[PDB]
Order: sequence, then structure tokens, then C-alpha cells
Amino acid sequence: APDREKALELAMAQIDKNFGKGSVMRLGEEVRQPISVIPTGSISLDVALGIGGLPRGRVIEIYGPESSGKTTVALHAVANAQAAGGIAAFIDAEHALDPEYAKKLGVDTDSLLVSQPDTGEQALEIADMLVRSGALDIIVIDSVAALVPRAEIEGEMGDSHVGLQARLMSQALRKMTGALNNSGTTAIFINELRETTTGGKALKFYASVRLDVRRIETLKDGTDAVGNRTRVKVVKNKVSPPFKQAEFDILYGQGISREGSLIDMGVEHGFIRKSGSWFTYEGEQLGQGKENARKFLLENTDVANEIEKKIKEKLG
Repeated sequence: APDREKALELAMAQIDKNFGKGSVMRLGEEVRQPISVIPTGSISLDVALGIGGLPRGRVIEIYGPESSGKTTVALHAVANAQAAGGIAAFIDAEHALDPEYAKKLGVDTDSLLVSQPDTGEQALEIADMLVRSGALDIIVIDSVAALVPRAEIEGEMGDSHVGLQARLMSQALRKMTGALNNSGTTAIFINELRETTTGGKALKFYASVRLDVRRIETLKDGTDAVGNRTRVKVVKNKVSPPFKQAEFDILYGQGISREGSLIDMGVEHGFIRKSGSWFTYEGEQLGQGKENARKFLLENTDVANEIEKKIKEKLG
């Protein structure tokens, strides 16, 4: 009577129907559920996500240490959402945003809604209000940690000092998610590990995607610095197989390096052959030094473009 796979598929189907698609899934699985997404500004990451970018109408958490690249991504995320004629909002509770850089990554600052809330409740409330207007494609909340409850903000005693911030953040997501789904706005929560940042307790369970952003190498060329390579691990992903990983370059004052992405993916995917200490494409001389190569590619815009075209085909 028992046929494992058949029995299994029925179970899994039941699971997914009872709790939504993605509740459970094989890791090697390949997703045809294409969704609607916001390109991450990182090709590798986009692929790592399995859907080509951040799912829309979903809660995303982008945690990691300072200077790990979190913001940059979130910023790109915005720019792309905007290029697609979308409306974007930035709930700032860190007062760090450098709009000049944002424009650099291609954000239309002038049309960017910003808010700098007096408390945690307010910050979350303002966002919820904005969200249920469904006019937003994306909305980024800087510093899950900076969402300090009002009672704490207003000088309040070490008495009845409940673990309120986590509570604050939970109730908030509980109600905000439902709307987010309806609105179809992606909500990126930037969470810096300095639960995860206290509010990240519920965020862990409310996110459909969770990116572990980490800095891994200083990008150097010769005896100097040009940028830093970042690695992002998609620890959680309720819309595709999780645990995938991606790396990419972010040069000083520059966002995610396209040519960089190209040079990396192109290699691991053959299209560009890297003999140790020289890169070559279709017999072409790209250069010695991932940088000389990046240079080459950024200059010969024609090349790379056929290799972004090639790579893109082979994947998605």
C-alpha cells in the first residue's frame, strides 16, 4: 500500500495549502512560481533569492554588522522599485541616510518619502498608515534596534521594565503584514547586530525572506583599497529554497558593482575563462587583476553587455 513519494507529495501539498506556499520544499527544487519582485541591485543575490529579487508585499529582514552593505542593498532595492515607477518610503530612526549616495545608486531622492519618528510606536504606526494606502511599492525601516518604545524614550523607571520593545515589534508586524500582502508593498527591515536587536525576535518569524549581510574581503587590486566584497546568505526564504548565498563588490562611493557581478558570475558559469591572473572572454583579453578586468568591462560597455546577456539567458 505504501508509495513514499506519492504519500509524501500529498502530505507536502496538504502542508502548503494549510499554511501557504513554501511552508515546506525540497532544496534542489526549482521555482516556476515567478511572483513579482524588486531586483536587489545584485545579480548573484537576485539568483540566490530564486525569484530574481525581493518578493513584493512581503516582509524582508536584512541583518548584519555595521558597514556590511545592508543599507546599500536596501537603497538599490528602492531605486529599482522607483525605476519601475514605484513609490518608496524611508522610515528613518537612525538619521544616517546620505541622500547624495542614494542618488548615486540611482534613487530618486526628491520623490522619496522620509519620516523621522519620535518613538518606536510612532515609527511603526507611520509606516503601517503609509502601507495600507497601497501607494507604496517598497518601504524601508532603518534600524530595527532604534525602535525604542516611547516609555523608554520618555525617561521611565527600571520598574515594570518589561521586554516591551520585542512586544512592540511583534504586535506591529502582526497587523502590518496582512496589509502588506494586500498592498503588495515590500517592507525591508534593516536590522543591525551590534533576540536579534531585541525586536528581531518576531521579525525572524514574520519575514518571508531574511538576508544575512556580511563583509568579507577588502577589494584591493594592487597595494590599496577600492572597495569591499560582501557576502549575503539567504538564511530564510518562504518563497524559494533557502540557504543560497551570493557575493558582490561595493566600491568606495559606489553601489553594487555590475561589472563586478558580471566578472564573478561569468566565471563560475564558464562564459568568461579565468586562467590564474588573467581574465578572458570569447578569446578576448580582459586583463590581469579582477580590477583591470572590471575596468575593461566598465569601459567596453559592448562586452559585458553580451555577457550579461549570455549569463542572463543561462539562468533566468
